[PDB]
Amino acid sequence: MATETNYPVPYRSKLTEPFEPGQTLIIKGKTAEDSVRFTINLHNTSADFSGNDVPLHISVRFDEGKIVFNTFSKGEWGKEERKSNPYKKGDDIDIRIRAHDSKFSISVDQKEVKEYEHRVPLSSVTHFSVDGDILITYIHWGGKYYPVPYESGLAGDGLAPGKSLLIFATPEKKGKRFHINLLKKNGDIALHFNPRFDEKAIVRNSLISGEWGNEEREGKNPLEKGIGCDLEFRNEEYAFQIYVDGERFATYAHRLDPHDINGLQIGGDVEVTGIQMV
Ligand SMILES: CC(=O)N[C@@H]1[C@@H](O)[C@H](O[C@@H]2O[C@H](CO)[C@H](O)[C@H](O)[C@H]2O)[C@@H](CO)O[C@H]1O
Repeated sequence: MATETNYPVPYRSKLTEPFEPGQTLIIKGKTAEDSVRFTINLHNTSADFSGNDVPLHISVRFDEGKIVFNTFSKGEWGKEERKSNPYKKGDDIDIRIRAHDSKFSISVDQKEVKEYEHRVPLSSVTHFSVDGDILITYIHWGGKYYPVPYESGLAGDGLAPGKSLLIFATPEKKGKRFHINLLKKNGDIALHFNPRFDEKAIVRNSLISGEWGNEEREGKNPLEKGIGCDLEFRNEEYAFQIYVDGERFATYAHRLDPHDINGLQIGGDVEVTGIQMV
């Protein structure tokens, strides 16, 4: 045991509403040199009956060196399904579970590793728990099926200074490029974020009164076809701080007065699984 703060195990959370197709559950944490295993469960129960059905049990085992999936229903477990555990005792873990109408899609380190077909109703999932040799650093459930091209207004204050736009996406395995535009009311694009795999660069520019600006590239593309990524756009005093998978990828000096950035567009060869203003 080391440090508590938030998300101490055993962690138990009652969902506000049913886990529905299109939603994702993200669990990040750290393990220790002596961690043996930890579990993640999507379980039934109305309030806290404890002992009901378990519509997806995930066991990450360091001893066995495998990630094991199973279901518990009507008082009994089914046959386990296994995949290799890419993690060594220690080092951080990143597990993501996305619900679909016929299965759960599980990713480890943002890489799809398992398609678990529903064995019992997904609607039975009313709670999720995490326990074992793990220190939880981040837990989030939400998202939906975002259609792309995508377009929407941003809150009432939009991407204002001191705030950040968080986007969870996966560039398509056979995609060439995709883009994310942060714009103003008149249609000017404050920031154009455009990953181009066929050019091995991410282009950043601004569209002002119908004309494209300079264009800032270079900085080694941190994205990869078919792998999930967490993109963060932090609106700061002098520039947008662009983070990719937790690391600052670049800075982009404001060319348009910040403030009043309440427009978002996403297009190209990409799948979007979550968008949030933090
Ligand atoms: C469909 C569309 O308008 N796409 C444009 C991109 O073509 C454009 O890329 C730049 O294009 C110019 C020529 O017009 C030149 O080739 C640059 O090297 C290239 O980066 C991009 C940036 O202006 O804006 C998109 O909207």
